Amino acid sequence: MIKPLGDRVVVKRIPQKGKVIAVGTGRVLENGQRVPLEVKEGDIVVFAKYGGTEIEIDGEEYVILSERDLLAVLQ
Amino acid sequence: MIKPLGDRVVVKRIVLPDTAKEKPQKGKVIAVGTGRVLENGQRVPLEVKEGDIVVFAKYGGTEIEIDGEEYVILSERDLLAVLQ
Amino acid sequence: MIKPLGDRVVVKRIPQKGKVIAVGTGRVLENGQRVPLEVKEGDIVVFAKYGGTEIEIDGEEYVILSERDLLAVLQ
Amino acid sequence: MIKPLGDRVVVKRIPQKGKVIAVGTGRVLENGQRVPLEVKEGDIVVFAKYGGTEIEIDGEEYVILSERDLLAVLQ
Amino acid sequence: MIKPLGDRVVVKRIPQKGKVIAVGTGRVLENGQRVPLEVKEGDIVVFAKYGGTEIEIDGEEYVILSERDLLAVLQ
Amino acid sequence: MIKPLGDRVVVKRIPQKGKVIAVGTGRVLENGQRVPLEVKEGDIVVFAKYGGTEIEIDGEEYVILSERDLLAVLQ
Amino acid sequence: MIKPLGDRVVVKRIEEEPKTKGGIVPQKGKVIAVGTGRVLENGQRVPLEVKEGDIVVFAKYGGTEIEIDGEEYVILSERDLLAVLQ
Repeated sequence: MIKPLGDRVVVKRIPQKGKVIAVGTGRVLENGQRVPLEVKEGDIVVFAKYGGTEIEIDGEEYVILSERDLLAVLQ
Repeated sequence: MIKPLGDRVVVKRIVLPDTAKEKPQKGKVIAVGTGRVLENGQRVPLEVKEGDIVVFAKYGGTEIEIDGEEYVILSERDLLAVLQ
Repeated sequence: MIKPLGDRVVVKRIPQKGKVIAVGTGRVLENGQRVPLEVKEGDIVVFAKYGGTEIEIDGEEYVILSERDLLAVLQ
Repeated sequence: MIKPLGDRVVVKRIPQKGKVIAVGTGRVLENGQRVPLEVKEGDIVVFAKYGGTEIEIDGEEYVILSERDLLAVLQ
Repeated sequence: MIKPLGDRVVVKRIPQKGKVIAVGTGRVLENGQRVPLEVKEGDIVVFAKYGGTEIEIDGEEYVILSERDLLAVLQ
Repeated sequence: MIKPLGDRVVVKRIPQKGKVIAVGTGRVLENGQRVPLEVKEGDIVVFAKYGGTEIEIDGEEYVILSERDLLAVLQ
Repeated sequence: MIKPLGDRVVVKRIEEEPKTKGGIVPQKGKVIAVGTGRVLENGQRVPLEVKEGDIVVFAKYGGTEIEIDGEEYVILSERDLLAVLQ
């Protein structure tokens, strides 16, 4: 469906709480290695207010966020 | 036709409140660059390919018109996600 | 409960004093290595006033702070 | 004639279109490696409006631009 | 007592003059390497006015400071 | 006379044109390597207008420019 | 006396010569102390390119003013030193 690029994730909104519905491939380091995102689909994350980009698709609103904007996972 | 350089791509873009347009953009990738080069000489290829439908920051990238057709050159960092 | 992401920790507030209750996995370096946080659960850390993110859950308050915001440990 | 220095090129004007007439030796990396420019002479490049340094030589108008300002090659 | 974290030090006040009474583990480089502080306990340092964090403990006042805020050592 | 430091050169003015009369030792890379300046004494270089630092000494005027400010060589 | 830390130097400023058009109409300074230099990501420490005695030219307004014993000095970073006058 939605494939976030790089070090990003797609979350359905609910400090902010959102449900991780899609995760990117993560950040690339200078040595070429690709660091995997630290959150998986399903996870409820807390992110910075006003952080990320709002994106409406099929009446559904999501928020694309960068891993660095993800504060914690609520579990 | 239009060969994007480096870490870029070329996409063909795709009552109520008027501010209902200040939302994201969808485009079709029609050309992709060679991507970014790292301090160790390695070249990281773009993550998108021709055909992909990407979403990108509104007002982002550069508008270029050729033969009456409009295209948008965007850096890989401006591509939010691919819609598939 | 609250899993801090990356180079962060979760503290219970007590300059600001707080008790560390959860610690992230630490910062990732360009060479791929992961640097552990320099604090552990139980530690009483000192952080900059107005620093961090206030989060509330079930009436309890917590502060999500990143390592760079941790000035010192009182021990 | 004009010899662009480093990660630069000289282009005769025509978003801006210009024709590459001279290329530099390219950018130097922190590992001493030198990355050649991605365009060659004769190439028609597109570059950021108001970007680069305008230089007139013998009633002629060129623009000295650095590779990071070259968006694409029109071919 | 007060354990400075990372690239910091705790000085007791006397541009500002203070006595280093505790030093941190220093800054971590992108290759993992850890750079020790360039001052040691006892050093009288000159530091940026309004720089660092004031912390009082048992009627005593201290200043937590980053290595970058330490101008020089008076000796 | 005037020894440019690091990644710099000293030119005598004439987009600005100037004759390179003194060259610095160049930029030091994170790997310890020292990349030499691309220009040499004698070279007429072209640099942005308002760029560089104007220095007067014994009535004679000069300009100190860092390598990143040297756009190209005229020859 | 003063030991600059890191990539710094302590210079005593020098007042420029007065201009006279009948009446009397960038900085210079003497390096008096130099730090150990900048450190690189590979651990290496790059020595400062100036030494004590050197007269250096530096950005006007650049640096930190520190008075010490009625004497004024300027604490500067190596990157702020344009050139040596010799």
